[PDB]
Amino acid sequence: DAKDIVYVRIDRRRKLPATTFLYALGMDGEEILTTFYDVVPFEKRSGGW
DNA sequence: AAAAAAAGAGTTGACACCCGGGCGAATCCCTGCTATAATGGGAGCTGTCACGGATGC
Repeated sequence: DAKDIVYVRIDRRRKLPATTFLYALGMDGEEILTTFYDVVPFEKRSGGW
């Protein structure tokens, strides 16, 4: 989309966000984010950063 | 110089017949009635644009 939003449409139907189709499958919750973006650890407010 | 008849008309009975209207008979169309248990549906694009307009917050 022009707004940088992924839109999925099945059989040229009304456009809806791909997050709905992803949640329809087994992958739910933060599993869709853990598989797309990597996570980096950080300290729990130590000296400085 | 005269004077009556095959056609031309006109009918008068004498069949030949040809669809019409009935009498039949033979046969079509409608309608309903069947009693174990039946319980939500199958394609179709999706390889043209572009314009010109109609809804919505």
